[PDB]
Amino acid sequence: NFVCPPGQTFQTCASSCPKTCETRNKLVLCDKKCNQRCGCISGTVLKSKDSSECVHPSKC
Repeated sequence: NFVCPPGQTFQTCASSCPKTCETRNKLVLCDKKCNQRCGCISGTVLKSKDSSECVHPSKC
């Protein structure tokens, strides 16, 4: 099995280079690689450098 934390969803293509309020540029965890793990909602960003809940750029 494989489950995220709150604010993040499973994605087939999502590198271990997570997006946060710092980035906000990608509408996926990251894009330089396709890792089949979890990753923020498509529109959010992992609050901080390594939080556990993804917020939108509009909130950030």
